[PDB]
Amino acid sequence: SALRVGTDGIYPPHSFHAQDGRGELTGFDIDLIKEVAHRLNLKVEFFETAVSGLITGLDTNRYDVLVNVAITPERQKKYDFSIPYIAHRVLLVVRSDQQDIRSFKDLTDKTVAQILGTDLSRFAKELKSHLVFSHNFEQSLQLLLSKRTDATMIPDIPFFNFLERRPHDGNLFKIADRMKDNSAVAFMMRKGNNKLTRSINEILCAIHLDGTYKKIFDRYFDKNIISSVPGCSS
Amino acid sequence: DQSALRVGTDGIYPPHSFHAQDGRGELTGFDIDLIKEVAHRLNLKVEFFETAVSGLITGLDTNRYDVLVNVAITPERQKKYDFSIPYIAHRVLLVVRSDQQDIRSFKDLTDKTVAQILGTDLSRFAKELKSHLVFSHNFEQSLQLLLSKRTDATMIPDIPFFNFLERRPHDGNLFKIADRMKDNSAVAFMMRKGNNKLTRSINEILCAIHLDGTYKKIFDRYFDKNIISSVPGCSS
Ligand SMILES: C[N@+]12CC[C@H](CC1)[C@H](OC(=O)C(O)(c1ccccc1)c1ccccc1)C2
Ligand SMILES: C[N@+]12CC[C@H](CC1)[C@H](OC(=O)C(O)(c1ccccc1)c1ccccc1)C2
Repeated sequence: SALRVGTDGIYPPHSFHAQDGRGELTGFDIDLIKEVAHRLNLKVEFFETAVSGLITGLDTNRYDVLVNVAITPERQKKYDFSIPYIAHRVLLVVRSDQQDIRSFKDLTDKTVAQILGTDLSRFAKELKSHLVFSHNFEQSLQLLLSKRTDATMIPDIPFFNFLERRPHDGNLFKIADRMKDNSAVAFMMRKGNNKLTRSINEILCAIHLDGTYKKIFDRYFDKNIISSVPGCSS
Repeated sequence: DQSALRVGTDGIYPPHSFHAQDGRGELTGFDIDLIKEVAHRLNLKVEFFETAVSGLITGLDTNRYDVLVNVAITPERQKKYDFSIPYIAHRVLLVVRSDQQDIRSFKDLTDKTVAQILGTDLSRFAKELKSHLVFSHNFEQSLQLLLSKRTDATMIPDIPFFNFLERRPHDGNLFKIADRMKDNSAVAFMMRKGNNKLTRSINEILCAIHLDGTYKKIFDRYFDKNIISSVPGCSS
């Protein structure tokens, strides 16, 4: 019957509410999982939760799938993932006037804005940055803009979304560094949920093959900036 | 390396899987080096079984081995087998002789003679296009059938075709690419359905191999990163 999906509806263009937060859930990952669910003959139900609680919610069995999850070996050990459906690259973003920060290594004893309970937040911790925890990507950039923090590490997808939405507020940023590799992103389910995993994968390959994915992708991304994943065949 | 990972392969397909010293030595290739690598990190030793392409799936089905390499992900295969996270991607090309005029797309292959390997999806696609098939033993023979005018076309992934130009460059000018699939294709290891633990393990190890530079090393050993596409990395 239902596909229970955990998400946080304040992260454009992944997952957000239409009409400036007033309307239904929308976004790339939302449109895709809605699509997956329709083909599997399921009604989708979304549960809204802060990012810091999303994995906790999946562990607690409040829902069955998470969207927009970076594949890591730690997570691979402990959860099931679909085939990757997108890829992002991590950027170090500073204000355009910033001088002292040129690499990830320079973040030590700088104030950095990150989201509580994320890998980037943990990376910031290991670097011995001074963390300021923001509720989302919009607030990270806003903290940076108003000089409350000196840097943020942010995937390319939300950062470019921000420049698209607020362009004349965009040239106030510079990219100081980027990870050498881009990162596979997939749906995450609990381990030992193999049937649902195979099903999503089946359907994702169908969505590659019939042009639906290109439509959902073009709806949200500039294929000149945002990387995708290899297709499926027949 | 005191318990075995049984791998089915055909060792006449450079640069995926082939024998060193012009076919006379140990099994080698991108897919071979990667699965060997996977197996060492899993504390297994690898055992390879060589089989003609037409028989590989049957061997996995009858339990003579546990994994096939270089397998394109298809929804039919997804329905019936387990796959790892994609570790490479190829693109299908239509290759013709450089002088060829009448072939501009896949659709033009109807009633053309085409060279393909028996028991491949491209062979079945050739069938459906109402082409006249000449069955070759491998990619080298497909290109050779084309070269000597026994066939008019072959459909070949980019990876072996470019390997061929690397090995025999002075023969490069005899071929042209008439068309390519609009999408590239994910390629993975294929296991039998039901062994989820081995699947997760390979995936774990592949992501580790992304992260420590080993994948870059194996890839650069075999491919031109300006021609051949790869898959996104992992994070941590
Ligand atoms: C590097 N890292 C590590 C943890 C996480 C995945 C990748 C994080 O990114 C995120 O903020 C989420 O992907 C997210 C983003 C928008 C909407 C919903 C969720 C997320 C966070 C924690 C758990 C799952 C997803 C940055
Ligand atoms: C695009 N496509 C579709 C059908 C098939 C899988 C991928 C074919 O490629 C192959 O010849 C094999 O991948 C192969 C190649 C070299 C060494 C070992 C195996 C293969 C053939 C049959 C069954 C599994 C793999 C081309």
